Amino acid sequence: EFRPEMLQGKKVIVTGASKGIGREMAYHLAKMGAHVVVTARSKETLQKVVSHCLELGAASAHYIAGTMEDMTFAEQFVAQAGKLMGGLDMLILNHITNTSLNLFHDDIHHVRKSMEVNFLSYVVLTVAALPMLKQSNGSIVVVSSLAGKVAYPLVAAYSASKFALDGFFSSIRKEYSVSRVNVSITLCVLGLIDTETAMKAVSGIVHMQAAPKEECALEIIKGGALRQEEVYYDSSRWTTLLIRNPSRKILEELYSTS
Amino acid sequence: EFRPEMLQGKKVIVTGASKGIGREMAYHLAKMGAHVVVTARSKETLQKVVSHCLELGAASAHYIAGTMEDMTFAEQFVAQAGKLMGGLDMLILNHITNTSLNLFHDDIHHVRKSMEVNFLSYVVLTVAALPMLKQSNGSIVVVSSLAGKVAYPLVAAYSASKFALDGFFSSIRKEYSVSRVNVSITLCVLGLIDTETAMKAVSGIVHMQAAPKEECALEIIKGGALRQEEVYYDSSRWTTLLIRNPSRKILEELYSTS
Ligand SMILES: NC(=O)c1ccc[n+]([C@@H]2O[C@H](COP(=O)([O-])OP(=O)(O)OC[C@H]3O[C@@H](n4cnc5c(N)ncnc54)[C@H](OP(=O)(O)O)[C@@H]3O)[C@@H](O)[C@H]2O)c1
Ligand SMILES: NC(=O)c1ccc[n+]([C@@H]2O[C@H](COP(=O)([O-])OP(=O)(O)OC[C@H]3O[C@@H](n4cnc5c(N)ncnc54)[C@H](OP(=O)(O)O)[C@@H]3O)[C@@H](O)[C@H]2O)c1
Ligand SMILES: CCc1nc([C@H]2CCCO2)c(C(=O)N[C@@H]2[C@@H]3C[C@@H]4C[C@H]2C[C@@](O)(C4)C3)s1
Ligand SMILES: CCc1nc([C@H]2CCCO2)c(C(=O)N[C@@H]2[C@@H]3C[C@@H]4C[C@H]2C[C@@](O)(C4)C3)s1
Repeated sequence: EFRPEMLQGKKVIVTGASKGIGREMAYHLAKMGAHVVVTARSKETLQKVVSHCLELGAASAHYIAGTMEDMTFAEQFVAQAGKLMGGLDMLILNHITNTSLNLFHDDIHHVRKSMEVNFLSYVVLTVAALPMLKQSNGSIVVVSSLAGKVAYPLVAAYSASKFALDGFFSSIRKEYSVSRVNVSITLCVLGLIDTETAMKAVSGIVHMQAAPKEECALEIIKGGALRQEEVYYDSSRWTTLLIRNPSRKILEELYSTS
Repeated sequence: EFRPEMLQGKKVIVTGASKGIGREMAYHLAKMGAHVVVTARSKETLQKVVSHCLELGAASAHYIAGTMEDMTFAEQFVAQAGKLMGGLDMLILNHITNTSLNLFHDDIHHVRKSMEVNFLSYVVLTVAALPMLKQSNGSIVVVSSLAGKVAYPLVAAYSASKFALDGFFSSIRKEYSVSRVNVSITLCVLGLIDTETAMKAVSGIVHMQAAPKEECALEIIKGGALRQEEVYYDSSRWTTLLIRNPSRKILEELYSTS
């Protein structure tokens, strides 16, 4: 029941939108006629994305350059982006810190930096965005991974940050449901996707089929527009059948009902 | 299968061992004739734990006081504990930052502090302990929560840190399966426990049956001794059945190739 018209004139933020899945989401939103504000560290790459977004038919497109390692940048970013659009309908949280497939050695540094960038910056962005999202009865879209639901070797710091996202965002979704805050939260569980980053990282190490980044970007936007609690997107139909955790839903509902 | 004799003469670190579950674990290990090193911030409270451990029959008992907000203290603590005992067989990670039941609003200070103390310091402690645990084919015991596997309101920052523990420690367990490091990792999934902190925190907010802290503590040591991947301890039989995620283990084992 998704309709591309669900996004026309909507005010959307997309993080990590200079390349990969983030860039594909900005292009999709542009084609749907949304107002977009994209962010990443590369000002030059973001300018090119914003230009193609206006070409594609966006109601408006702007960018704000900076690092999500900086919590002051994150807080101010949401305010600046909201002031540029005159509100906020959907917050798409998609950036991560650069990571590789390697065994955990003595890297507290990569663990701390992955936690600050992949998890804490998302919380700061939410807190900053929530007054406008409350006014619009908007949506928060949190891009995660299969490695955020299940254990795989070579991605320990990454997995920790992605598991932290589920814990945080699913707990506040329960709070919003009980306090009657009509701000939806969509957690996106993605399998391996064919971005230049993933294809380089995975070469000669992993032998899995990667899914198309364009289709993946559209499935995230659909999830958010339909206010779905979770989106599952993987190349395998077998993997997609096993990802759902019905016991967790019963365990949550047992507490919820009583 | 378990025998208390499995802990006799074992060299064990217990963090957050001045009260609650941590103190009860130190007491059980002491009765079992283990060597124990306890930590927490209160030197006066730890002294009383050390005294009673000797009275109970510990092979040796020592305390080191400090805050796990200090990563330098965490590193130095393991090294000092190791010297005190002449090695290390088991590392029990149990401390958390002080937490109360509250709806999340704008407390990034509590989010960051929960991630630093409940998750980051566990990693730091693990890195510092790994050479000794590798040499003794030791064990890492990670105290988590049902809120570290499932979503509940009033504990967002807390849940994120416990979910982060699962992601990190379960990913490293898969890595030890490839490098064949003989260090076991036990994640303990606990329901509400009758500790003084929890009874005061739930008062007038939540109505749930708490399980006993003495049996909780023993159940944790037993899972550590038997090198189990997960320990489940909850007052309900239904919830104990539902905490297992068999789709996750299929998804993980189906990946365990290449
Ligand atoms: N591709 C996959 O296989 C896969 C699988 C599962 C989940 N996912 C998830 O999908 C999302 C995007 O993945 P992707 O492959 O499309 O990534 P990507 O192509 O490498 O893009 C990452 C984006 O984040 C930005 N970024 C990097 N460091 C940053 C920082 N410190 N501050 C702010 N922004 C930063 C990058 O731009 P700058 O370098 O200019 O800052 C870029 O715009 C991530 O959350 C990822 O975990 C991907
Ligand atoms: N009780 C429950 O219902 C329950 C349920 C599920 C899971 N758990 C888990 O079980 C574990 C123990 O819980 P508990 O209820 O027994 O806790 P507790 O009685 O409140 O004890 C917490 C311990 O951590 C220490 N601590 C606090 N802050 C610290 C810091 N900054 N640095 C170092 N140490 C610190 C405390 O002593 P000082 O204040 O002197 O430092 C104390 O020794 C935790 O991991 C908790 O998440 C408990
Ligand atoms: C199929 C299940 C998944 N495994 C991985 C993991 C486990 C094995 C391979 O990837 C996933 C994942 O999220 N990979 C990301 C890609 C590849 C790597 C690691 C992570 C972040 C990246 O930037 C680099 C994009 S999803
Ligand atoms: C059985 C499901 C659980 N709910 C909670 C949650 C949801 C409602 C009650 O606690 C659990 C939990 O881990 N509680 C802890 C107690 C009570 C509070 C919060 C947390 C940390 C404490 O120090 C204070 C001990 S386990």
